[PDB]
Amino acid sequence: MVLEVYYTSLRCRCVQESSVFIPRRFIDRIQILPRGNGCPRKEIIVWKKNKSIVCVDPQAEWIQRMMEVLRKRSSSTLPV
Repeated sequence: MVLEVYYTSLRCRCVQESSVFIPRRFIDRIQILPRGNGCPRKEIIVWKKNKSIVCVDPQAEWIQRMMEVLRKRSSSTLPV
Protein backbone atom coordinates (compact mmCIF):
# COMPACT_ATOMS: atom_id res chain seq x y z
CA MET A 1 0.00 0.00 0.00
CA VAL A 2 1.03 3.56 -0.83
CA LEU A 3 0.11 6.71 1.08
CA GLU A 4 0.40 9.89 -1.01
CA VAL A 5 0.23 13.38 0.55
CA TYR A 6 -0.23 16.23 -1.94
CA TYR A 7 1.09 19.56 -0.64
CA THR A 8 -0.56 21.46 -3.43
CA SER A 9 -3.03 24.34 -3.60
CA LEU A 10 -5.45 23.10 -6.20
CA ARG A 11 -9.24 23.12 -6.28
CA CYS A 12 -11.19 20.39 -4.50
CA ARG A 13 -11.35 17.01 -6.24
CA CYS A 14 -14.31 15.53 -4.34
CA VAL A 15 -17.98 16.44 -4.64
CA GLN A 16 -19.12 14.02 -1.94
CA GLU A 17 -17.62 12.14 0.99
CA SER A 18 -18.32 8.54 1.99
CA SER A 19 -18.07 7.34 5.58
CA VAL A 20 -18.43 3.65 4.64
CA PHE A 21 -15.70 1.40 6.05
CA ILE A 22 -13.11 0.22 3.53
CA PRO A 23 -11.12 -2.81 4.77
CA ARG A 24 -7.39 -2.16 4.56
CA ARG A 25 -6.89 -5.30 2.44
CA PHE A 26 -8.85 -3.67 -0.42
CA ILE A 27 -6.79 -0.46 -0.48
CA ASP A 28 -4.06 0.01 -3.08
CA ARG A 29 -3.41 3.71 -2.44
CA ILE A 30 -4.59 6.48 -0.15
CA GLN A 31 -4.21 10.10 -1.27
CA ILE A 32 -4.35 12.88 1.30
CA LEU A 33 -4.82 16.47 0.18
CA PRO A 34 -4.53 18.83 3.15
CA ARG A 35 -6.73 21.81 2.82
CA GLY A 36 -5.31 25.15 1.76
CA ASN A 37 -6.34 28.14 -0.23
CA GLY A 38 -7.52 26.13 -3.23
CA CYS A 39 -9.77 23.66 -1.41
CA PRO A 40 -11.17 24.63 2.03
CA ARG A 41 -11.42 21.02 3.28
CA LYS A 42 -9.02 18.13 3.67
CA GLU A 43 -9.71 15.41 1.11
CA ILE A 44 -8.84 11.70 1.42
CA ILE A 45 -9.14 9.58 -1.72
CA VAL A 46 -8.96 5.78 -1.43
CA TRP A 47 -7.97 3.70 -4.46
CA LYS A 48 -9.51 0.28 -4.06
CA LYS A 49 -8.25 -2.96 -5.50
CA ASN A 50 -11.37 -3.31 -7.66
CA LYS A 51 -10.42 0.11 -9.25
CA SER A 52 -13.13 2.06 -7.43
CA ILE A 53 -11.93 5.52 -6.36
CA VAL A 54 -13.60 6.79 -3.24
CA CYS A 55 -13.54 10.15 -1.53
CA VAL A 56 -13.71 9.49 2.19
CA ASP A 57 -14.85 11.64 5.10
CA PRO A 58 -11.62 12.61 6.89
CA GLN A 59 -13.52 12.70 10.22
CA ALA A 60 -14.77 9.11 9.89
CA GLU A 61 -13.56 7.13 12.87
CA TRP A 62 -12.29 4.25 10.76
CA ILE A 63 -10.08 6.43 8.62
CA GLN A 64 -8.67 8.25 11.66
CA ARG A 65 -7.81 4.93 13.32
CA MET A 66 -6.20 3.73 10.09
CA MET A 67 -4.15 6.87 9.76
CA GLU A 68 -2.79 6.29 13.26
CA VAL A 69 -1.60 2.85 12.20
CA LEU A 70 0.04 4.39 9.14
CA ARG A 71 1.71 7.09 11.22
CA LYS A 72 3.12 4.69 13.79
CA ARG A 73 4.53 2.42 11.04
CA SER A 74 6.00 5.18 8.89
CA SER A 75 9.61 4.49 9.97
CA SER A 76 9.33 0.73 10.57
CA THR A 77 6.51 -1.54 9.46
CA LEU A 78 7.51 -4.19 12.01
CA PRO A 79 4.45 -4.89 14.18
CA VAL A 80 5.87 -3.89 17.57
